[PDB]
Amino acid sequence: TTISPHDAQELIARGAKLIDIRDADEYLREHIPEADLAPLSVLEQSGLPAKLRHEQIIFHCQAGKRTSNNADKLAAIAAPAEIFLLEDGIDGWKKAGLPVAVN
Repeated sequence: TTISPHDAQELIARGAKLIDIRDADEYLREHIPEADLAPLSVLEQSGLPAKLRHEQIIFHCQAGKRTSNNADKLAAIAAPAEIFLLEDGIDGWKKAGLPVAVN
């Protein structure tokens, strides 16, 4: 399931984890302040660490592509949580007028 930036905000206000699956260089250039960084490649190797587990987990990437194309991997990595993909990624978050942190 995809989730709008505004609906994601409401879930984050109730403790949902927002996980940025991009690389550190991308994150450092521009990220969502509420997000926790966990690059997809690291998640594929060693799994989701316990500190990033929650009843609700929202993954995001740049523009929706990496989340859409790895939906089955992400579904397993965060199981058995309720899992969402941020619609249009951080680009979507920006377009909705929600805050980002730029280097």
